[PDB]
Amino acid sequence: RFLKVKNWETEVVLTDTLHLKSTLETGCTEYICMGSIMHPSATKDQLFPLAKEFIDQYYSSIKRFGSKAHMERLEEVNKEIDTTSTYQLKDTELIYGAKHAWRNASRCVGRIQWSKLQVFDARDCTTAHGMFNYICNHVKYATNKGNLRSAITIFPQRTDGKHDFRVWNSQLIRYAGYKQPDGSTLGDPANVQFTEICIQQGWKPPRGRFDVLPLLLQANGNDPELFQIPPELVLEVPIRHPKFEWFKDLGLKWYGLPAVSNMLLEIGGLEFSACPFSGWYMGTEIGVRDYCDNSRYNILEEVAKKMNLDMRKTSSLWKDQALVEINIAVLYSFQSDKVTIVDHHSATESFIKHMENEYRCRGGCPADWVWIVPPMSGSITPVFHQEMLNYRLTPSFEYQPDPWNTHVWK
Amino acid sequence: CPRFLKVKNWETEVVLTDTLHLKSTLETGCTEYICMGSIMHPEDVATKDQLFPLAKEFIDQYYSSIKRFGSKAHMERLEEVNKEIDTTSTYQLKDTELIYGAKHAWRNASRCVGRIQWSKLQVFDARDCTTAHGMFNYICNHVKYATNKGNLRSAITIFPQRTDGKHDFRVWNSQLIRYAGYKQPDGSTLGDPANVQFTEICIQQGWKPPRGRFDVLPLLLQANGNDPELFQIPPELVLEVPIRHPKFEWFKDLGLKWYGLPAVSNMLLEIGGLEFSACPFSGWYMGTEIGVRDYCDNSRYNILEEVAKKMNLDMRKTSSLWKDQALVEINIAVLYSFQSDKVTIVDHHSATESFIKHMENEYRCRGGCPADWVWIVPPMSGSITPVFHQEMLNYRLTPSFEYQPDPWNTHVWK
Ligand code: HEM
Ligand code: HEM
Ligand SMILES: Cc1cc(N)nc(CCc2cc(F)cc(CC[C@@H]3CCCN3C)c2)c1
Ligand SMILES: Cc1cc(N)nc(CCc2cc(F)cc(CC[C@@H]3CCCN3C)c2)c1
Ligand SMILES: C[C@H](O)[C@H](O)[C@H]1CNc2nc(N)[nH]c(=O)c2N1
Ligand SMILES: C[C@H](O)[C@H](O)[C@H]1CNc2nc(N)[nH]c(=O)c2N1
Ligand SMILES: [Zn+2]
Repeated sequence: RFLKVKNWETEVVLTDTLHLKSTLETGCTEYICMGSIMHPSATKDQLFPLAKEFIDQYYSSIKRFGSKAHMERLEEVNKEIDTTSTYQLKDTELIYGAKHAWRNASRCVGRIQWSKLQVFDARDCTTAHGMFNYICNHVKYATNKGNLRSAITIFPQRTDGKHDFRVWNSQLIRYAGYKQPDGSTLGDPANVQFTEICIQQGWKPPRGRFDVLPLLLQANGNDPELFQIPPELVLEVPIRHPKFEWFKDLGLKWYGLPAVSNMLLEIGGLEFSACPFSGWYMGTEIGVRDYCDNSRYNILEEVAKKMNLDMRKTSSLWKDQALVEINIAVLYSFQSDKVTIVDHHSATESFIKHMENEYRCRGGCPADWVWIVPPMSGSITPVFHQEMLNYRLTPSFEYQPDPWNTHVWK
Repeated sequence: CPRFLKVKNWETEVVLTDTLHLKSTLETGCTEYICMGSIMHPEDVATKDQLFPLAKEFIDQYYSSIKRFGSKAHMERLEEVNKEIDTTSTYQLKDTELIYGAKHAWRNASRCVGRIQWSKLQVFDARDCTTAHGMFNYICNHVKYATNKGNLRSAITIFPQRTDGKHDFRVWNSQLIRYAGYKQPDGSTLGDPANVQFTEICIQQGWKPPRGRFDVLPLLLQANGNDPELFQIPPELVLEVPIRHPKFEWFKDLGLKWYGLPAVSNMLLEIGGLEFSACPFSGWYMGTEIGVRDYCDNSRYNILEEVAKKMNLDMRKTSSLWKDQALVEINIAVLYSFQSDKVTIVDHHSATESFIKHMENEYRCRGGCPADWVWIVPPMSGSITPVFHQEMLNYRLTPSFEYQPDPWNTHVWK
C-alpha cells in the first residue's frame, strides 16, 4: 500500500505509490536489511511477459494504451519470440527504454536530467572496429568542447551468451596504474589489473602517472582488440587552486568525461551487455574518491604537508581540512576551463527538486540513500535529511561479471 | 534464509561471514521488494502466552553466556520464571540478568558506533523507586557518576518495568541534559530550536525560564503513571565546555558552549519480554554530534553563516565550498575545547576506526554484528573514514533499545 517519506529538515512528507510496480528483488528481507551491500546476491518462456510488461508501459506513456498500435505490437513481438527466440525493439522503444533505465537508477543523484539523453543506436555493429567508430562519435558528441552532453550508445543485445558485445574497460576514459618493483603504485591503483591485461595484449605503456588507457573492445564474442582514442577527443583539466599557488606544482589533472562502460542495460527482457553512457562529473567523484581514497591516488598526506598542517593526531582534522581544499581546486579548475561540473551542494539540491517532481507526476522515486548522500559534508546537504525508499523498477542498469573471468580466448 | 552471509570491505578487501543474523527477532521494515533502510522510524503489554517464549529465549541466552546451559540452576531458573508468569502475569529479573540484558541491548544497538565499549557499562538498579522525587535522586547520582569531573563513564539507570501500561515510569525529557528553545512572536527562535515543544510543556508545568541561548531544561519525571513533576538539576552537576578555536581568536567571541554528557532518556529497554520504559543511559560524545548536527544543522543553532563571515569566505557561490570549509573549523574548535578542558570526547576518525576493529572482533567471536550504515557513517567526511567502505548487515537482536511514543501524547492526566 501507500508509503510515506519525510524530510526531517523541511518536514515535507511525500506519499509513494510507485513501489507497487516493482518486481525485481532488493536483497533485503523482513529480518535483514542489505542496504549497504554493493552487489547483493533467457528463453521464449521468460521473455514474453517481460516484453509484454515493457510494451504495456511504453504505450501507456504515450497515452495510447490498448490502442490498435499497441495490439499489433504485442502480436508482432509474440510472433518474433516464437520464430527467433528473441525480438528487436523499435527505435522509439529503444530511446524510451534507455531514458527510463536512467530515470529508474536509484543510485544516481543526476536524474533530474533523465529525459535530456542523446541515444545512439549501434545495434547494426558487428566488429570491434565498428564499436571503436561508434565509441569515438559518442565521446566527441558528449564532450562537445567542454559543454558536456549526456549520451548513451547501445550495441547489439545478447543472443546465445557466447556472442556478447562487451566494452572491457569499466569506463571509456581511465588512467593506467602500474605495480612498481619497490612495492608502490604509479598512476591509478584501481586499474592495475586492467592495465596489465592491456600490456599483456600488446599495449606499450608510457609508465606515467596519467596515461589514458586504450579501449579493449569485444564484438560478437570474439577476442577483444586494442584501440587508442585519438587524443584530441580526450578533454583533460589541470587541477589548480584559487588561493594556493603551489597546488599546480602537484602535477594533478583529470579527464572531463565520466563514461560508465561495464554495465548492462535491460529493456523488456532483452540484455544490452555493451551500453556505454556518459554525463558530467559531480566534483566529489574526483576530489574525494579518486584522489583521497587510500586505495586510489591518496594525496591527502601531500596536500596537508604543503598546507603545513599539524598531522600528528587525527583530532586536528587535518584530513578533513585537506579534503575541502582539494575539492575547491577541482571545482575551480573545471569551471575555469569551461568544463561542465556540478558541486555536491547544487547536485543534491537538484535531486530533492527532482524527487518532488517524480512524486507529483509519477507517484514516487526509488532512491538509494547510501549512494545519493555525497562522500563529504553529508548532513549540510539536503539529501542527508531526506528519507528515501529503494526499489527496483525496470528498464534498468545492472551489474554484470567482468569479461576477463568468462571469456574463453582463441 | 541461508546460513552464511558475507560482507566485504571495499578499501581493504577483507571479507567477513555472518551467522548471527539467524537469531534475528523482529522486523527491519524492509521487504524483498522495498528497502526502508533510510526511514528513521520504520497500553497493549505482553500476555502470558507471549511472555513465556520470550523469557525462555532470554534465560537460555543468559545461561549460555555464563557457560551453564542446561545446568541445574538453568532449569530451576526456567522453572521459577514460568511459575511467576503463571501466578503474576510477569516476572522479575535477577540482578545478574538485568546487568547482562542492559549490556547486550547496547551491544545489539545497530545504530551505535561506540559499541566497542559495551561490556564496560555501569548499571544502576533503580527498580525499588516509587516516586518522582526518588527518580530525581537516582538521575542526579547517575549524572554525577557518569560525569566524573570530565573523565566520563558510561552508565544506565533502570527504573521499574511496565506492568499494565497505566503505571509507567517515564523521563519526559528526551535527553537528561538539553538546552531550552523559545519561539519568539516574530518567528525567530532563541536557544535550541529542536527543543521548543518540550520547552513549552515545561513552562506550562510551572518552569520559570530565564530565556537565554543556553538554559538547561529541568527534569520532568513521571513515576508509577502519575502526573510528571519538575526538578532543576543542580548546576554544579552539569559539566559544560566553552567552545574556542586553537587558531581563530575571534571564535570564543561567538559565545558558544555545550554540555559534556550525552544521556538518552526516552528509549525503552526490552529484556526477556519485559519493558523498561524509563532507562536513561549515557556515554560520551563523538565530536560531530555537536560540531556538525547541533551547531550546523539549518534547524538547530545554524552558525555556519556567522562562522563563514568571520573567516572572510566568498559566500556567493556554493562551489567555493564555504560551508564545508567552515564546518571543518567548527569541528576543530569543538574537539580542541573538550580536550583542553579534559572532558572525554572522541573524533570521528578514531571512533570509526575503533568500530571497525570492534565489528571484526564480533564477527570473529560472536558470528556477526548488526550495524546501520546510514547511522554509523559520520555526517561529515564520510568516505575518508573506514566505515564508509564497510558493507554492513542490519538486523534486530534482543535485548534491545527501542523507540516509544512521546509521553505527553499518551498520558492520561490525573
Ligand atoms: C548528467 C550528469 C550526471 C551526474 C552529475 C551523475 C551523478 C552520479 C553520481 C555522483 C553517481 C555515483 C557514482 C559513484 O559514486 O561511483 C551516479 C551513479 C549512477 N549514474 Fe548518474 N550521473 C549523471 C548521469 C547519468 C547518466 C546519463 C546515466 C545513464 C544514462 C546515469 C546512470 C547512473 C547509474 C546506473 C549509476 C549507478 C552506478 C552504479 O551502481 O555503480 N547517470 N551518478
Ligand atoms: C560510550 C561512548 C558512546 C559513543 C561514542 C556513542 C556514539 C553514538 C553515536 C555517535 C550515535 C548516533 C547518535 C545520533 O546521531 O543521534 C549513537 C547512537 C546510539 N547509541 Fe551510542 N554511543 C556511546 C555510548 C552508548 C551507550 C552507553 C549506549 C546504551 C547503553 C548507547 C546506545 C545507543 C543507541 C541505542 C543509539 C541509537 C539512538 C537512536 O536511534 O536515536 N550508546 N551512539
Ligand atoms: C554517467 C555518470 C556520471 C557521473 N557523474 N558519474 C558516473 C560514475 C563515474 C565513474 C567514473 C570512473 F572513472 C570510474 C567509476 C567507477 C566507480 C566505482 C564503481 C563502484 C565503486 N566505485 C565507486 C565511476 C557516471
Ligand atoms: C549514549 C550516547 C552517546 C553519544 N555519543 N551519543 C548519544 C546520542 C546523543 C544525543 C544527544 C542529544 F542531545 C539528542 C539526541 C537525539 C537526536 C535526535 C534523535 C533522532 C534524530 N536526532 C539525531 C541524541 C548517546
Ligand atoms: C533521512 C535519514 O535517515 C536521516 O537524516 C538520518 C541519516 N543518518 C543519521 N545518522 C545519525 N548518526 N544520526 C541521525 O540523526 C541520522 N539521520
Ligand atoms: C559499503 C558501501 O556500500 C560502499 O562503500 C558504498 C557506500 N556509498 C557509496 N556511494 C557512492 N556514491 N559511491 C560508492 O562507491 C559508494 N560506496
Ligand atoms: Zn533494506
